[PDB]
Amino acid sequence: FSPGDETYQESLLFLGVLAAIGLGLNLIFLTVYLVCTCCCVTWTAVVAGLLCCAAVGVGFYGNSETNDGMHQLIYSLDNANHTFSGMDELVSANTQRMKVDLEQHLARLSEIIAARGDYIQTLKFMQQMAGNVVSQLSGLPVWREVTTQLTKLSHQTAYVEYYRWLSYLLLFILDLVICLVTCLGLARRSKCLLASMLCCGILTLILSWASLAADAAAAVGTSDFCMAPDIYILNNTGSQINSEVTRYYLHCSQSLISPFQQSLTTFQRSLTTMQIQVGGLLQFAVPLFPTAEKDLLGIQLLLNNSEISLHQLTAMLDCRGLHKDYLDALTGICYDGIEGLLFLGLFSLLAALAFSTLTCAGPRAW
Ligand SMILES: *[C@@H]1O[C@H](CO)[C@@H](O[C@@H]2O[C@H](CO)[C@@H](O[C@@H]3O[C@H](CO)[C@@H](O)[C@H](O)[C@@H]3O)[C@H](O)[C@H]2NC(C)=O)[C@H](O)[C@H]1NC(C)=O
Ligand SMILES: *[C@@H]1O[C@H](CO)[C@@H](O[C@@H]2O[C@H](CO)[C@@H](O[C@@H]3O[C@H](CO)[C@@H](O)[C@H](O)[C@@H]3O)[C@H](O)[C@H]2NC(C)=O)[C@H](O)[C@H]1NC(C)=O
Repeated sequence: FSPGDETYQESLLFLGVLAAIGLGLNLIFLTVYLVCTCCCVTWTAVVAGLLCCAAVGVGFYGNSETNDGMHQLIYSLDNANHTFSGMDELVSANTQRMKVDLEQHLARLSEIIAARGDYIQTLKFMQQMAGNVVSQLSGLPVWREVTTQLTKLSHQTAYVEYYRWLSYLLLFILDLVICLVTCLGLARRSKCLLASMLCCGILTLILSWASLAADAAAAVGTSDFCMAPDIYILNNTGSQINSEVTRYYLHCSQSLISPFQQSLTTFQRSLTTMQIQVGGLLQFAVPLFPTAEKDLLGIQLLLNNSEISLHQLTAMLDCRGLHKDYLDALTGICYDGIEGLLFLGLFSLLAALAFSTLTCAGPRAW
């Protein structure tokens, strides 16, 4: 989690040091074997080579699987970023255009109707429920902070996946090079280089066991964290957003509550009233100047655009797409990363066994 001292971190560290103790017992087993063989057949080497080839292959499969999983997680985060960015742009544009509409309505009324000054009550009415609409739309949840934190998480996971991809392909390359130099030493007469590469192989064994440790730690941590993630997302993020909206988004396979149809109804009725009053101004604009009629027709098309924007908005608030993105992210984390990372754990175990067998076949050369 966030702090550096708790049971979860201690549990993961205990698993890691248990794997390190496994590495230690492996190395002391190697030491006792070497001292026993210094105190006073091709089948095993062939089996070791086949096992190490199978290990590196299954590890490459696991790394590709986790690469694909992280890639689709980043894709889902990108879709969520796009959706919230579109929501934010739509709401900001609607507010900005509404303010512009208020100011231009004030201008066109002062230009013409100020001479008569009889529909001042109507003008005050439009002003008052326009302000009511502004207040009601101010109640929508702004999505700037979630976009910022999700972009930060996307950057972090991109960096982490790039680092892991590079490091583990380095590990695959090193394993292949060790296999090739083993074959070359088997064929060509053993030079001192076969005595030099023994320490390199031992260090690579140590690295493989450390990989097993970190792999098991990450696997258990991620599995436990995404077993019931909803509580974690509520705790870490649900501070400036009320719990009901978060629970709606995280769990809306059915229409649980959806406590926002009142807002859509009030905007729809406000806009219908706006259409009615605009039509009233048109039908009072017959004896007036054509400039008033042109402005009114422009306002009518403007209201049409506002209505279609509101329809796009209410399409975007519906939790189908966001819930689909969440479910895709959840499955791509657990059901993909866990399995790939476990396959990588089997990689580490099999590679450790393979190095053990090669060291078993080490001293017998000379
Ligand atoms: C979603 O991910 C994209 C990553 O491609 C990021 O979008 C950000 O949105 C801004 C606009 O608000 C974009 O600005 C773009 O960059 C040029 C740079 O000169 C700018 O002048 C233009 O206005 C152009 O639209 C840009 O794609 C990006 N901003 C950055 C990278 O600083 C962002 O991570 C996410 N979008 C959000 C959070 O709105
Ligand atoms: C903004 O949208 C409104 C409606 O959404 C439109 O203004 C006028 O709307 C009425 C009612 O929909 C239209 O009357 C109907 O026209 C159809 C055309 O096929 C006709 O079949 C019906 O019997 C009825 O008469 C009216 O035509 C329409 N005004 C214009 C100029 O088309 C219009 O889409 C937008 N208002 C503008 C551009 O001023």
